[PDB]
Amino acid sequence: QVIEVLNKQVADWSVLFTKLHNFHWYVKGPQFFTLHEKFEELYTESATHIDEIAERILAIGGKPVATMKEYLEISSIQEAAYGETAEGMVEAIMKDYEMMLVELKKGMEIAQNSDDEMTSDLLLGIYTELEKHAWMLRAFLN
Amino acid sequence: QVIEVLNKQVADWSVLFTKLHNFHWYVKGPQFFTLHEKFEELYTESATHIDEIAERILAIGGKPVATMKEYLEISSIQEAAYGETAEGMVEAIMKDYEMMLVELKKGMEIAQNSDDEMTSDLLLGIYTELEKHAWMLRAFLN
Amino acid sequence: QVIEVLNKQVADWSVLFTKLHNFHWYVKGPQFFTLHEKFEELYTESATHIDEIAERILAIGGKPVATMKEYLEISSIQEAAYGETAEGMVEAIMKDYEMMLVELKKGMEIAQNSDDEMTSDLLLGIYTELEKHAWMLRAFLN
Amino acid sequence: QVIEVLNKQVADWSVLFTKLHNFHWYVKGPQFFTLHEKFEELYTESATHIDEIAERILAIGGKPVATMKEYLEISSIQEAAYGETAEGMVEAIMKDYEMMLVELKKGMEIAQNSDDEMTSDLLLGIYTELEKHAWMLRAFLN
Amino acid sequence: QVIEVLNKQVADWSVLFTKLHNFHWYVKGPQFFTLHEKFEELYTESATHIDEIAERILAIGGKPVATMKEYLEISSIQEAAYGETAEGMVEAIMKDYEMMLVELKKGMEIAQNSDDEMTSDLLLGIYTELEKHAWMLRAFLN
Amino acid sequence: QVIEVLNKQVADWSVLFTKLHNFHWYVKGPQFFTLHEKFEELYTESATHIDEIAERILAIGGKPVATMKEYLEISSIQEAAYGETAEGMVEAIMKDYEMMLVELKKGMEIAQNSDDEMTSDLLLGIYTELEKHAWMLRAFLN
Amino acid sequence: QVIEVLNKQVADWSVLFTKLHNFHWYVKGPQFFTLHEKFEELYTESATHIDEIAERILAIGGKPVATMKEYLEISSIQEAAYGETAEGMVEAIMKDYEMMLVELKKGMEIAQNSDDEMTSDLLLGIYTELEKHAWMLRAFLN
Amino acid sequence: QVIEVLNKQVADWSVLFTKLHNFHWYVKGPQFFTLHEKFEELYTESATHIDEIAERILAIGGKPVATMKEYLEISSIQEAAYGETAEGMVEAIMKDYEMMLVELKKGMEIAQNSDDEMTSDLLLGIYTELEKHAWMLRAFLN
Amino acid sequence: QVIEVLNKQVADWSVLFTKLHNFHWYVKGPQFFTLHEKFEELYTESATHIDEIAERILAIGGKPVATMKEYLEISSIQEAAYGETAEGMVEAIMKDYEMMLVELKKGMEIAQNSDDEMTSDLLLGIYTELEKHAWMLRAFLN
Amino acid sequence: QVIEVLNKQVADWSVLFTKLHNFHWYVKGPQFFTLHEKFEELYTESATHIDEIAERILAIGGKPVATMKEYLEISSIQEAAYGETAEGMVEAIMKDYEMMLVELKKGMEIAQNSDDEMTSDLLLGIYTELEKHAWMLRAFLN
Amino acid sequence: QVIEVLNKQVADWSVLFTKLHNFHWYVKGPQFFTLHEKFEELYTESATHIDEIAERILAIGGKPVATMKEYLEISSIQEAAYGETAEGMVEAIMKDYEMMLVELKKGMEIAQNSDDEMTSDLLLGIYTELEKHAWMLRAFLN
Amino acid sequence: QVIEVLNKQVADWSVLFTKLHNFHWYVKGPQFFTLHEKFEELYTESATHIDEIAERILAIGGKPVATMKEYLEISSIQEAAYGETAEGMVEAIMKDYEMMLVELKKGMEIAQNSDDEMTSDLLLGIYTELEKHAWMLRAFLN
Ligand SMILES: [Fe+3]
Ligand SMILES: [Fe+3]
Ligand SMILES: [Fe+3]
Ligand SMILES: [Fe+3]
Ligand SMILES: [Fe+3]
Ligand SMILES: [Fe+3]
Ligand SMILES: [Fe+3]
Ligand SMILES: [Fe+3]
Ligand SMILES: [Fe+3]
Ligand SMILES: [Fe+3]
Ligand SMILES: [Fe+3]
Ligand SMILES: [Fe+3]
Repeated sequence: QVIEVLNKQVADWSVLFTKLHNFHWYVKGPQFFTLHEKFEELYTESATHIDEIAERILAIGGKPVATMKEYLEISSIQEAAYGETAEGMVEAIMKDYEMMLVELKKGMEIAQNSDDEMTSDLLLGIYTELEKHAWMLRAFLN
Repeated sequence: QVIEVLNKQVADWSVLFTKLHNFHWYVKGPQFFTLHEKFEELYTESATHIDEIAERILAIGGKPVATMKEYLEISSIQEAAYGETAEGMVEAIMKDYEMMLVELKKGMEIAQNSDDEMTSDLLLGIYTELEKHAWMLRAFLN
Repeated sequence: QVIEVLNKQVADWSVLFTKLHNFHWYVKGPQFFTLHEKFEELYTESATHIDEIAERILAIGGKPVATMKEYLEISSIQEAAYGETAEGMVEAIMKDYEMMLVELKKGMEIAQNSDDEMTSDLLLGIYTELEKHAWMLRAFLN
Repeated sequence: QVIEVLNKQVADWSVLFTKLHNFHWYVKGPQFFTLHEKFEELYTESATHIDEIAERILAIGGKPVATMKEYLEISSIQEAAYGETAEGMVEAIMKDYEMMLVELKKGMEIAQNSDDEMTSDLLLGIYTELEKHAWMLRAFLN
Repeated sequence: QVIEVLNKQVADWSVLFTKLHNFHWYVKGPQFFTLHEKFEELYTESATHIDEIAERILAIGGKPVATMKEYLEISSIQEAAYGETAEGMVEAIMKDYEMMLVELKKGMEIAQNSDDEMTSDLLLGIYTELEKHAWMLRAFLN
Repeated sequence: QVIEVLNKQVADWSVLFTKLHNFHWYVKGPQFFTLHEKFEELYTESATHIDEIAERILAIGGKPVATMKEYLEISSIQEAAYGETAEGMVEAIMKDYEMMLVELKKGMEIAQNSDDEMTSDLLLGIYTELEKHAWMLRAFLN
Repeated sequence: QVIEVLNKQVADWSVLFTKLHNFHWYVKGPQFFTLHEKFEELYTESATHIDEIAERILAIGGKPVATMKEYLEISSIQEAAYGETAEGMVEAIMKDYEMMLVELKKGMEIAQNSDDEMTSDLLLGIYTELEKHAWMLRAFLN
Repeated sequence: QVIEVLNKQVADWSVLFTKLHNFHWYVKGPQFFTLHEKFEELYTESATHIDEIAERILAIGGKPVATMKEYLEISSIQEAAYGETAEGMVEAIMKDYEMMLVELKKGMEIAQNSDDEMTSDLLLGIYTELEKHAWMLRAFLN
Repeated sequence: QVIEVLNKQVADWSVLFTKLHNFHWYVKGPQFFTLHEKFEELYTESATHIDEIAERILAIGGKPVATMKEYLEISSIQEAAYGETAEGMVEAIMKDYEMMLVELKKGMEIAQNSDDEMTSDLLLGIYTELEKHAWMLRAFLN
Repeated sequence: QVIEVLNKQVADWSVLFTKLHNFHWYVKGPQFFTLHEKFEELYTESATHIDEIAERILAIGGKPVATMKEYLEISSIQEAAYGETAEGMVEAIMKDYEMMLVELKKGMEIAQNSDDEMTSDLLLGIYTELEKHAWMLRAFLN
Repeated sequence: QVIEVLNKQVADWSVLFTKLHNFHWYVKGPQFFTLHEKFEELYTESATHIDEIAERILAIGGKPVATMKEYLEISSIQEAAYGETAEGMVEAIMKDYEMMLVELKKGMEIAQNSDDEMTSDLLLGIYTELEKHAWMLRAFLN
Repeated sequence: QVIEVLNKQVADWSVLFTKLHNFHWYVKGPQFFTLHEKFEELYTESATHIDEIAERILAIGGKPVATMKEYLEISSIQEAAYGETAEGMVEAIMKDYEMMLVELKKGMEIAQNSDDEMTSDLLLGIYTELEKHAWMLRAFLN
């Protein structure tokens, strides 16, 4: 179902939320201030997705996963490991975003196949959002 | 340590964050709109605590817990079981808040004993905050 | 005199101010939040009237009553009444407003008769204000 | 033509506009304030659609229907009947929204078939909007 | 009754609302932008009147007409015929406003006669509003 | 005519505008700052009246006087002899306001007699405005 | 009890509210404007305290006094005899504030003794507030 | 003296103020709205100049002219001229602005010669302002 | 590639940016103010497109053209020729927009064919934007 | 050098900053509130100058003095002896401002002579600023 | 002519606008975010200059260059070559700004010589602006 | 006395104010912009403390030190130190903050001992503030 695509999104984003807080809290170096900031911007966005998506499946008669327990057993995002570097962190969520772009494309496919371009449009937005981030994060590194 | 009091706070608040979203998403009845709203207000506040507290222990040389995994193994808050009632939900977090008031009083005790009224002050604020909520939540029911 | 009409208004509104706070503080039930709010809106309005009217008689050479003592001995609004219901409270100030509409019409009569449509206009405004409230309050009940 | 899909939207929304005012004005009960409010929110949105859609067909060389007379002979929304209940009203427009989701899907079909995903995108938005409302309205009831 | 004066106002304004949208949508010429704008300003105002008036009669125990059907059988405003001119449109609603000034004066008469200067005051405001418009609209032409 | 009452208002206010600037510029003493300010507040208000009134007579088919020349030959306000005192200035415009209250009452009389309570309402507002000022100005002195 | 300390605060502040309005209305002299203003600032603050405190005792299971009648029989603030001086008024509430500082210190003592530094913190704030005012009020005089 | 240059500015601007109101009030045609607006923008600007300049000479020990009487006997700006065209009006103040540019250049000359580039700078600003207007006004015509 | 579609957009928009400034600067007539304004609105929008598009191709691994030199050798928009009329200018960019709608449709085709509805969505937006403008610009003329 | 003129400005303003705080803190009398305020306004302005000037010399390759030590050995402003009068304070900084006008004129001379009208322009602004203050301060006294 | 100085400014700024976008888009490294931002700030400012200057010459009877074609054949700014470094870019526009300071000084010379300190003042501002930037840009490097 | 603790705070903060400006002005490197900014944020905060503390001792009958002269002879903060590194500066005030935490703890001790938890609370706030900064500053380095 599409509800499953969405529910995995919920789980993933929920993980990102915490993971971004971690990086928000543990980042260090001459890029502290700028990165401390960026991550808060990112988890704020993550929180937005969590509610929209949930309310989306909620709008299509689905039941959104709503326990960290479930999130953990369904999310494919690997939580923080600590000790990460400032660059490590940027590198880390950047990969996370990219690995999510694929799951999204797949998600729009099935959404469209289940005659639900509405949900597809929602997903398309997130896709556009992350793609821009990936570029800036990448440019920060490369 | 005080860091432990704070880190349990972080874990508890993190759980509340998700639990409040759950109620935000699953609430029903003629109190929908007003309760759908209130819960969002509450998880927004919860998110504030998560960062202040974390950054507090972070300011006192501690290392904030930052994985849902840890949160789950340390929080004392019961993750939402489904199918609750609108009143059930209100009743539910109301109890959660009250059970937290006690842990807070204890938390200020030790904070003060460890010569740290700063952290105690932080905790005192949350206490005041929840007490008001408990009253309003309670008055909503009783 | 017109000053007497106005001074009774002052007294009445002053009582309403406190009475609305009481209801603001003691209301209970599933209408808590919405009614807790409405009453604050109402006593805020009441406070507005208290100053305009006072400053009105003050603008027409009068001397505004300014002690709770006098208010009590001149206001015709009940007050107190502790164990009141949420509906009881709505029902209560709704009647208070209606009983004030009459005193207002009378007040505009004498204001006009004393060649003071200015004060009449001021009173007319309050009249319009209360009439709308009465309707909403009433619709809330009926 | 697509212009016809849009023009029916215009008519429908125009009806909703008035119908929502009716409910805005005639609603009663302990849900007054909250529902009095919600309906105004809804007719404000309806008014938005009326202008966008009109200006859309206007942008694609069409001529928007612009008389209540025509609206009445083309809209499929059944105007108010009075006597409705607070729940009745919520139940009423909720059904109206759902019956409009179908007409929209159909509308996007033909839009796409006439090589106009632009108009389809416009319609898709309204679809998403109503779907969320339907859920909240529904949750209010069920 | 006064309720009848008001209800005709509601009907008239409701018609103006649509008629102003029509002109908003169909206007053309070097005065497009400025007139496209002005009409939107005007139908926004019209919508304000619709609700105030309705809520007025609603505040005086009346029942506001709330169907386009009734509006059509009671309004005295001519629904826009198409093909008008930019000047034609300005000329058109300008006359509409003037024809309304008379009905208003009459309306205040009866309002006053029925001991209701409140409603008269409401009507007086609209009068003042339209008179200014008529002048500007007129000056635009003459 | 009523146009004559209004046109005298225009002239008077126009004079006040300049006279208030004079006091704004020439005031001195320990009340400088507070009075320097108050006068600017007053001439700003004066400017408001000049336009409303003008546009009022303009709305009732009249032709507003629009030359300082005419203003001078029709206004009854005493231009500012120079060298006044801070108290003198306050005392000065206070008298001007009071002398205008009378002309206003007269103005509303004729407005009403000419079946124009609209203009009367406009004038009524100014009356209310000045009466308050007079009190504050007076209290400043007495 | 602490509830009694708070309830006396409520009563005192309620009296201050009216007493400050009195001074707001009856003040005179070259300090009119500045003092007319200051008092309004003060009674606005007073109103804030009335609600916080009430809602505080309300949060700790207490029942806030809510009738002017009770206020009068419990407040220790001297209602305003009439005819005071501008300086008299400043001198008057300044003393009132100082006499309240003592009751507050006492209030924090018992709050702390009853293991309620929360309420103590609330009271501490008011203390800080008044102390600053006292200085400015004093400096205004001395 | 420089005070004389400035005082003529004051007088001129004062005249412009009224003259712009006249045009604001008597303009007509298809350019009504846009010109009705522009003139108000212009007299608002004029009022700004009147106070800055006055306060400028006031800052350099001068005494600003402050009576319409003096303004009339010193200003070089025409005034009156009733039956003027929309274009006539634009053409009219445009010439007024240009004739002021010359007086300004002269004014900066003497200001500089009297070792007062401060006043010169002030004047320079107005110059720049008017030059832009002249262009737009001109482009409106040509 | 899609990058080529986007890069031509960049070039085109960059040209429009300058061309719109030209019209912004050289426009004349009784439509000056309104058209002077509109063009600034348009080049502001153009600038928006330039950055979004660039950053879009930048997000899809492309390299955005970034020299006026390249813009000139790739854009299909014909720069201004001066001497244009107010109507000429409106007529001019109106055609430019329409000629761009076609290039856009083509652009979405290839975007979709290269499995990139993201970019297609971006382009779709611009399409909708221009279509509305074309209508208003057209209505201004016809 | 010009850097020396600027650096003396920095020192002077730095002294003013503290001196204005002193007056802000020690002022007394019936002018307390208004003067308490004015001084804060002034030291806020002073702080602005300190940074602009510093950053100015910083922009012209200079090195801004940045220690209170240096400020003291170079500033020509008389630190505040204690116990001044309210009028004394006003009189005090007023003289300080005037004594600075001269140093500024001199400063613009050398700035211009060193082919740096940029810095001169900066200084010119401060000059204009202080001149206005001097007048108001003076008018407050005289 | 002065028009020529200004028109070269227009051309130069126009080039800077694009060149700054280039750097905005192609910058990379740990300074990405901060520099990506700064450049946008800079091209925003550049765009401001383009219009002010153009409108300046437009105000002095000149005809502003308005084609990228002309810009290219008259600007002295080197269009970005690709592959620069983050530092390279900063170094690059920093030099551009400095090379512009000289052309500006020359520009004010001739402006002054042609009796046009107005335009000189305009140019002086830009000078001040760039000088500050150069310092910050420089400090970023050195 | 407590006044002495506070007065040292005043002196210290006053020094910090200047010292932070120095760093604000002399910082260099790839961290320029971000550090140039941070320091301004810090001295703005410092200025806040200077006034609160002063006004605090002022509220407790004390007399705040108010001359740079005294500041210098009582502050324990270094100052000067010209050729400092970007990191050096961060390292520098970070140590300053930490050395202030100790003086603050001591300060709260004596405040509490002198029965003044009010002042203690004020100090507690600053403590919390600095502790957070120290962490961020530290994380920036380590
Ligand atoms: Fe939500
Ligand atoms: Fe944070
Ligand atoms: Fe008041
Ligand atoms: Fe529209
Ligand atoms: Fe309504
Ligand atoms: Fe006007
Ligand atoms: Fe409350
Ligand atoms: Fe002024
Ligand atoms: Fe960008
Ligand atoms: Fe700075
Ligand atoms: Fe422009
Ligand atoms: Fe202060």
